[PDB]
Amino acid sequence: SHGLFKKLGIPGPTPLPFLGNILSYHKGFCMFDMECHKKYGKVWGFYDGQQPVLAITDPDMIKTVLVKECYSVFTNRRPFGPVGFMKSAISIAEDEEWKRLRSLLSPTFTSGKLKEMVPIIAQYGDVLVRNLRREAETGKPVTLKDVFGAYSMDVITSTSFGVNIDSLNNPQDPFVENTKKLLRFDFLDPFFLSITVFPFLIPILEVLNICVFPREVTNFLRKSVKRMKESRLEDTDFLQLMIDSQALSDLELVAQSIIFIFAGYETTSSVLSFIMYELATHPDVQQKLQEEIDAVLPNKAPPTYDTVLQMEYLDMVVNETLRLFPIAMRLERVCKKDVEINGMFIPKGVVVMIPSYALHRDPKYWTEPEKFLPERFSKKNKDNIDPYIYTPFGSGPRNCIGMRFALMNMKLALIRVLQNFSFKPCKETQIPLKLSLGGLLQPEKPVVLKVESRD
Ligand code: HEM
Ligand SMILES: CC(C)c1nc(CN(C)C(=O)N[C@H](C(=O)NCCCCNC(=O)OCc2cncs2)C(C)C)cs1
Ligand SMILES: CC(C)c1nc(CN(C)C(=O)N[C@H](C(=O)NCCCCNC(=O)OCc2cncs2)C(C)C)cs1
Repeated sequence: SHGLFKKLGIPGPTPLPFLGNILSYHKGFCMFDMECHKKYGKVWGFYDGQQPVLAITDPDMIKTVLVKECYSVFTNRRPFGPVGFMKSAISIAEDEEWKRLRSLLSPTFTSGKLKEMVPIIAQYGDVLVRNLRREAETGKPVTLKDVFGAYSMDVITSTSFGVNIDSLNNPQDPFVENTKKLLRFDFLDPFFLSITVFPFLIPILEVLNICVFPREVTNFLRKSVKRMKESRLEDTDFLQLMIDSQALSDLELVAQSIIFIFAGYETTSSVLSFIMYELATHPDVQQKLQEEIDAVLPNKAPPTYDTVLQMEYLDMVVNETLRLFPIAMRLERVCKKDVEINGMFIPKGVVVMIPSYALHRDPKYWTEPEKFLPERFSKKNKDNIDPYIYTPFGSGPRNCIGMRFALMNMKLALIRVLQNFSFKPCKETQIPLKLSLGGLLQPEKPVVLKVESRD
């Protein structure tokens, strides 16, 4: 397989037998991708074991992959390891199985439903605020990821079966304790390295029932969803709309819910911590934002759907943080069949990969790409921004279905958090921040910050 890119005249790093290029992942996905763009230009190919991956950076070609020929060629992603029943999770499903689940779960994130969560997730804003105060008179650096973690868990749980939890103040609630494994899902463990060199071993793991998703969790939710289906509401949000529309197996319902529990927890939490790092290392941006909030919501007023979209600088700050720290790092699609996009021929079976992280830090689009500058995203400057270079939620029919929910939910956290506190660096604060060793962006060391109340 290692002769494909030579034969197609596409440049790239020299593959070793069996391994392909995987040894290059030792400097991390981010450095590997940056270095490849730098020295190969617009397009290159590499091997994840025997799997050919073709990197693209042309905004049109990108638009052809993600938008135009999605349904007909570039419809699916590549799974990593034994996935078991999670074969039917929206995120992992393929072709018609996927299209059905997407159409089915479309209506979850309508602006109507979005409006209906504001008041629910408000309740957990207050809980967050309280937890943040008690942690601040500690006078000792605060692990935000922990505090934010608790918040975003609580929010999405309620967005399914209003199963209310204090998280922090309930480390034992069956729903909290048991879902603890579903992240830390170790995206960094060598098993994913091995399984890429030995993808031929996956069907052996499937047959033995070994699954990358902990058995403990799958088992909790199958019975949880059983109960909240019958027991909890047999008299007369996401979960409901799953049952209400019943061909959707209960096993496939758990599939979606696990995707949602994970995504709703890690994304929100990790992004909010990158954002507060950036506000703490830029006090002026922090105050400027604190002023916008106080102007739009006078006297610590409660945020509403309409006021949240009203906050331009807030949007600017969130957008810019996601430019520097797009947690997905790469976008990927499997080429279903032979094609010629924008001139170049892609053969069946290649994974076409868009290196988001590199693109978000590419000099040809970004002045001082390394610096946190929200001005970049002001209404008179955002014209200069290509929606196929900046893509923190992907693009096209298979983009982040949770985009508007995430944004919304992150802002509601910020607005409540900045209404009451200010955030400042200290000793245990890592400056400059160092990124996760691998494929899902996380901080190297947990983000720790000083928190002062505003009276
Ligand atoms: C700010 C945090 C988040 C970021 C940066 C983010 C980013 C992404 C990106 C880049 C993709 C890939 C799309 C593509 O390939 O073009 C994606 C897929 C997806 N995301 Fe989001 N996401 C976030 C939060 C969420 C939330 C809150 C949910 C839902 C509760 C969610 C559910 C999904 C699902 C289900 C997919 C697979 C989509 C499909 O195959 O139909 N993510 N996420
Ligand atoms: C539920 C959560 C813990 C997840 N675990 C995984 C890991 N597993 C088991 C996979 O097979 N993942 C596969 C995977 O990691 N793809 C290869 C790298 C893709 C790089 N881009 C990338 O990560 O895009 C973000 C997303 C894509 N889909 C959902 S989020 C895909 C099916 C997402 C994906 S989402
Ligand atoms: C783990 C590390 C040792 C290595 N993995 C590899 C294999 N490669 C190239 C991979 O792409 N690996 C995979 C990978 O890093 N995938 C990227 C993360 C995908 C998981 N989820 C994810 O992307 O979440 C963001 C979301 C947005 N909306 C909902 S979730 C696997 C670790 C799942 C080489 S070295």
